[PDB]
Amino acid sequence: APVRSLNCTLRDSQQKSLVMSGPYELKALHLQGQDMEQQVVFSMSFVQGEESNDKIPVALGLKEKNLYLSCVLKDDKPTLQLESVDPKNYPKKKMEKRFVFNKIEINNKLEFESAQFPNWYISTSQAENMPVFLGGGQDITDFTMQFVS
Ligand SMILES: C[C@H]1CN(C(=O)Cn2cccn2)CCO1
Repeated sequence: APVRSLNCTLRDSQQKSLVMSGPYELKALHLQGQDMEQQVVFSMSFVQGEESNDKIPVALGLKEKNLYLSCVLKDDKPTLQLESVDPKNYPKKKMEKRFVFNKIEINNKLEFESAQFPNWYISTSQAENMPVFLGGGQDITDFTMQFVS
């Protein structure tokens, strides 16, 4: 039947929140109190793909927006982008591979591996207000999820 989706927020293992800074642009920063309304709410879709006990294929769309995180080669490197889609056709169970992350449960945290680019992860910097990026050292790949109404 329809693809199944949950509303959620993500925080990195230094408890940095993710926000839409600019057009098609994600950064991460320490947020608490009133300013937490600025955080991005995801619609996490459970999509078709290779699955195991602790490795579950998802897509990450922005809640009630036709925008998905997407892994594509840019100037010859796997990168993370926000990509616009046809709002009539999404979300769907058979998401294209560039939209698919393997959500991996390791030591009570989550990592989001690119299905398209093995061993490349959704990452943040230790520094405040820096972009969210694909990284596959010195990066944060460990998140926690908060389930939203
Ligand atoms: C969703 C990400 C997209 N960002 C990029 O920098 C993409 N990019 C990397 C190398 C070249 N382009 C900014 C932060 O939010």
